[PDB]
Amino acid sequence: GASKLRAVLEKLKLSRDDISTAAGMVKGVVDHLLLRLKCDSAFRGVGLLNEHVKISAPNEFDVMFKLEVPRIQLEEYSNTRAYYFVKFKENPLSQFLEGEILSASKMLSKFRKIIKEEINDIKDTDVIMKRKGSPAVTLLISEKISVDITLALESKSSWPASTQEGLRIQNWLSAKVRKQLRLKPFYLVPKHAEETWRLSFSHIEKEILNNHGKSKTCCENKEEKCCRKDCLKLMKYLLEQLKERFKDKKHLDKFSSYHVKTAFFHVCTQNPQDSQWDRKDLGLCFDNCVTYFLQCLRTEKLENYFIPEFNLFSSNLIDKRSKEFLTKQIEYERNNEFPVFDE
Ligand SMILES: Cn1ccc(-c2ccc(Cl)c(CNc3nc4[nH]c(Cc5ccccc5)cc(=O)n4n3)c2)n1
Ligand SMILES: [Zn+2]
Repeated sequence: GASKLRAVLEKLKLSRDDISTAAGMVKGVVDHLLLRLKCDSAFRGVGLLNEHVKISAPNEFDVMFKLEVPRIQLEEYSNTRAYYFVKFKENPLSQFLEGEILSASKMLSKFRKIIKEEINDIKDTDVIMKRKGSPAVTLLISEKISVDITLALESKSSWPASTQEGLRIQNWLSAKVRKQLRLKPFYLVPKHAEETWRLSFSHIEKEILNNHGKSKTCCENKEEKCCRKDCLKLMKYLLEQLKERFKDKKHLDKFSSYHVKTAFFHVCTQNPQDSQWDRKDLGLCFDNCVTYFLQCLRTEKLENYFIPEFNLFSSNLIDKRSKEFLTKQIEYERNNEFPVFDE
């Protein structure tokens, strides 16, 4: 229970601090790519959004480039609630226009082109490009260190209608904090469902996790140490280890860490009191996460945290057979003190 889990977490800490010069190298490579991209006309206002994608793989990094687009006209695609076309009312991005719709594909292509020419331009460190919508471009710094650069439109207008009932943090973080978060911009990233774009709130997880308690002083002193971050880390690591166990099969290909995050923040809404995440109760709180996740698999309901009407576990998205397979795997694990945490 709690002791075994804390040992898993200390192991993860020793793994992650594998000389964190990888962070400095990716910082440099990204600062160079941005330095070149801001020269081109189609990419004048590009920037960093603010970052690890895997806990078991401290060499796999993830970075997002924002590109502000004012006076943007969003058109929902076929009742999806999640995908949109980008339109306009001269234009800097006139190069990517196809009719009135803004082509993700043309945009991504000029992006990749600029980045390929500039990685060849750097004759100091070894950087290789691989092409496979999101992630947009994946790069390899010198060996084993991989960086996934994504491109996003940024809109500083109010969030689209589909998110109205979403971000249900009022009982936990507060109504005040929900309102101030919704005043932050929102993002769009290429993703096929068609030149459809998809809503993106990757900047909100950081905001919530850095200020995560109902008490403003949570995790700021000895008496108020909670285990929320640790439970999220263990849920990410649980899914990652199961996916590694079946990497040669497709059984789990359709589950991702964002299913884990969605379920975790639902449990945070369910369990708003800091008293329900006491550090001492790690084993219990984690069990709370697992059970909830299991319940979502069995009921085939996992609402997206921002667009509640979009079901991430809909039968039209993930197979019932995959959902039962992961159900059985997770249940075995919880019944056996999670041996998968051991490689
Ligand atoms: C990566 N993928 C692949 C498909 C989608 C996707 C599918 C449907 C919708 Cl409706 C959306 C809407 N957009 C969206 N949903 C999330 N969920 C979190 C996870 C999270 C939850 C709660 C608090 C913080 C973070 C991260 C994130 O960045 N987003 N972005 C995104 N996403
Ligand atoms: Zn805390």
